[PDB]
Amino acid sequence: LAACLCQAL
Repeated sequence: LAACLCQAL
């Protein structure tokens, strides 16, 4: 989840 948020942004 953390990486999803980071990459999405």
